[PDB]
Amino acid sequence: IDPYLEDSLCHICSSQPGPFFCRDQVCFKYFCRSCWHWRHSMEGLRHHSPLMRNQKNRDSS
Ligand SMILES: [Zn+2]
Ligand SMILES: [Zn+2]
Repeated sequence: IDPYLEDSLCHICSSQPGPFFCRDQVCFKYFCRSCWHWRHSMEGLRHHSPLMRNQKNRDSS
């Protein structure tokens, strides 16, 4: 079954669509700029990189 916005929202702030995701086993959840900085506030996880969830169209006509 496909996911929903009621389960793929931010899991810490639930105030944004969770536009990013963290691939490490200590995050493994969706985040926004706010809750991303809450799981990466310390220097120990600064090696993580956010995955995208949306992109621009290949046309602008
Ligand atoms: Zn992370
Ligand atoms: Zn968030």
